[PDB]
Amino acid sequence: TTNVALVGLARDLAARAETGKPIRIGLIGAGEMGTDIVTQVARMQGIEVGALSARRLPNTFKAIRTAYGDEENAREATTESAMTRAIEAGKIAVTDDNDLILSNPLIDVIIDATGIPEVGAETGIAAIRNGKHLVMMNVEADVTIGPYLKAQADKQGVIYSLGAGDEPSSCMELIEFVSALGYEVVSAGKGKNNPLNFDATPDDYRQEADRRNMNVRLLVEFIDGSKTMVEMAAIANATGLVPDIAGMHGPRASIDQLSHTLIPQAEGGVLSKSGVVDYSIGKGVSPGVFVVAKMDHPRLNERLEDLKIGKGPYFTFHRPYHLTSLEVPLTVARVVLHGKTDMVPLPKPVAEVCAVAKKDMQPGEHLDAIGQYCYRSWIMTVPEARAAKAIPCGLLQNGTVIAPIKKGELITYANAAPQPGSRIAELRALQDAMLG
Amino acid sequence: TTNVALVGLARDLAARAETGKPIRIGLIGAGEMGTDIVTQVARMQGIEVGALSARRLPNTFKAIRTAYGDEENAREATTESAMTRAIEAGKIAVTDDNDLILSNPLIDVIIDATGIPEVGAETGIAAIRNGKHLVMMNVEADVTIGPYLKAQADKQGVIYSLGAGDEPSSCMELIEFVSALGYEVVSAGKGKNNPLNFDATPDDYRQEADRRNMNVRLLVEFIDGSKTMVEMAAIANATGLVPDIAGMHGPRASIDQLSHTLIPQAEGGVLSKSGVVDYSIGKGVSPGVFVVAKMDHPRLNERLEDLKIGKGPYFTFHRPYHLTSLEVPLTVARVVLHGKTDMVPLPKPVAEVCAVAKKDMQPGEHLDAIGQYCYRSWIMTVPEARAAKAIPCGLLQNGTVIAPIKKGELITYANAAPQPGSRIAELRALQDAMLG
Ligand SMILES: O=CN(O)CCCP(=O)(O)O
Ligand SMILES: [Mg+2]
Ligand SMILES: [Mg+2]
Repeated sequence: TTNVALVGLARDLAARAETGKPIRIGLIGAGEMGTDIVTQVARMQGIEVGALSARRLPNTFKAIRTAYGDEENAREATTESAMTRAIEAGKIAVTDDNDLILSNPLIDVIIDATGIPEVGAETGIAAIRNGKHLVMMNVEADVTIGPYLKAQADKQGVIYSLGAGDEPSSCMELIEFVSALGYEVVSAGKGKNNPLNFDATPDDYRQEADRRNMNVRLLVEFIDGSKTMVEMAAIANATGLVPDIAGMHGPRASIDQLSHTLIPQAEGGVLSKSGVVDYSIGKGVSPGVFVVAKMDHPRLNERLEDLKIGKGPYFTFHRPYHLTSLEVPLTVARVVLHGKTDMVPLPKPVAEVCAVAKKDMQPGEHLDAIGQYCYRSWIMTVPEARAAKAIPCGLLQNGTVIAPIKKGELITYANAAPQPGSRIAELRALQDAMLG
Repeated sequence: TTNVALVGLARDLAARAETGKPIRIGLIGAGEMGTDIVTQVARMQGIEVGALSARRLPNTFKAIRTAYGDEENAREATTESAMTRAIEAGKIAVTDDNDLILSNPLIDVIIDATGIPEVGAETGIAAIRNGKHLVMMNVEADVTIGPYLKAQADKQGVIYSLGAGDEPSSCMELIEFVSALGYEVVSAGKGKNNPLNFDATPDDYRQEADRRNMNVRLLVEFIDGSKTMVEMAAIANATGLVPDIAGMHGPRASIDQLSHTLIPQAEGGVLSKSGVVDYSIGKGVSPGVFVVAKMDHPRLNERLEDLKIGKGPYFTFHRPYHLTSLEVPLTVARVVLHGKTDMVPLPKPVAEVCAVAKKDMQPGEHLDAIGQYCYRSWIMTVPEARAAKAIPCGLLQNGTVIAPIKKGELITYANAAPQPGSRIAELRALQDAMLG
């Protein structure tokens, strides 16, 4: 199929296949991301989906039919013996009970692809308790309780990673390159073609969501900035880069303008200092990620100028693609074959994803969910978040409004209360104790 | 300096530095590329230049003065005991005797940065004979005798690699990624901003060479196509990708047109078949390298289209930079720390860099050198090369014309004779005997 000789990670995956025992993924969630992963794995060597769960059993069969064209690879399992039988018979065992997957002895690595943060919290800690590696796609959960999950993974001798293919992990590839070379990372982040619309709600997008089948919440959280705030917080929390101002600058800049824009004001850009996470509004940046780096030696500056990388001392490194869920099996391969993580949070977070009201709300109302009507994410430094008593955005779904809140106002422990009994609130309390 | 926490390779280098015994490079050649490597290593952790040689000892001191601003780090050594003392004192030992570097017990890896293929052949086999890893920057030598060097490296238990940062090795990063994902590699290569000029000579470039203080042969070999032929042959001989036609198509195509141009004729492109090395003439491809890949599943096509990566089933993956000599220390780090090569030739070459005359020549004339007046490189498949009895281009410097040759004609064992005594012709004979 590939037309090429096997090299690097491809060759390692071919050698694994030759052992007769593939790397086996337990995949939790059969929606769009999950369905993508089944499809992607079916063309790789040495890596298989052993079992697939969803809240409703029909969805597992649906994912598998979309991947293969029919449901013949699927076999329902309601017990461990049935599941292990199915896997050894070369079937994908399907179930609506996540615990059968999380506890099966043949499963090497867990991927949660449900897009539900509370669920990413629940399944993540259970995967670690059961002695399985854990590949996290729920960035909303990672930026809330990632440090805690990583510490628990270390105690059990397993690996925790964000999955490759999304902007934060793609951007870590560039960051590792620039910093291994000893260069200053001035700014890093992602682009957007068009201005954000912070007032967006599902009323503006229901029509498009319906025609494209897709979850209207995704459009909304994309357009209102929330996903951008979350992705940039994950980069910050893995590096020590910080937002320069709450919400970031988000200037207008094409790909060719980043290196004169997301740089210090002293050198003509918009930043108060070097070492930031930010994003741009303009052409040619998306669908990838970037790092603006500085050169510290005149010879290195000259060499990059001769190669037409730019005009120094600031230079833009672009990765012009990210394939989302399709890259996540490469993380699985590196984790199991090489014992390497693609991306972990630092022990001490430097940014918090906070939230701002999208409309006026009164005491007794409930906050809804990201990508809906009540609030949108807003990145702050930890010290500014704490000073303002901001509630982490991952805690807010179905939270209670306790004092009047006006449009544009920060959501805080003074004006709202999270549902106290969430797994995610419980794990975040444990994280806060561990840090203190 | 970097503004970021240590991750990945950057972390592995810092951990090496904490052992107090850095990875030590033996660097042969104090000119431009060698001076770049001294400068670049000086900003990194865990890796140092232990020793540096040049034909004329003053040029070692000159390279050191450029990198550091003074010669305090240099110490002259003409014996093993003096070189080892200098390295232990934290100096870069400088010498005019390559054999001292090739045989010093404290040197881990050899890099030949002279740009002379004969010397890359000579120091290459010597490095391997002395039990040292070998990073080759001389792509002209690698395409001539690489399979032999690789086989001898394997016999000695050391690693052979092309150095990162040049088009062939940068392109291998993309090929590894697409092929690990199970995707079809349709075409791979590099771009040039402007059309080739096959008739170029140093007469045309002496003013640019003079004002840029650079070797006029490098401009000529760039413009007349020779460097592109060599670089594409390296990719082909590492992958099994082949030139579609002798010389390659080299169509007019911007970055945004690659995926409708370097694809099969049946789908509107220029190629007779999928699985090729080629290049483009047009805007936005250089500096950098590309792979055109094909999707063979509707869901994968649909995901790449929704991400705006292109319109399927063909998609362009671009790495919009390559830093030349600056990335070579990354190869050195991967080789020593992880035992991984960045790029090796396959055991059976599929392409040959041959040569065509730039002017009419008479029996008894000598061929000059690449980037001068007499000849320019031209990629062919191995079977076509053999059928024409073509001489590998790397063997031709100072060769003798034995039958009349017309401008544009292939140089073959029927109309020319290499200098027989070269280490490079001697090693090539051994490669041919190994492959017989
Ligand atoms: O991984 C994919 N994305 O982040 C796309 C979400 C749209 P945005 O880039 O507008 O937040
Ligand atoms: Mg994303
Ligand atoms: Mg090159």
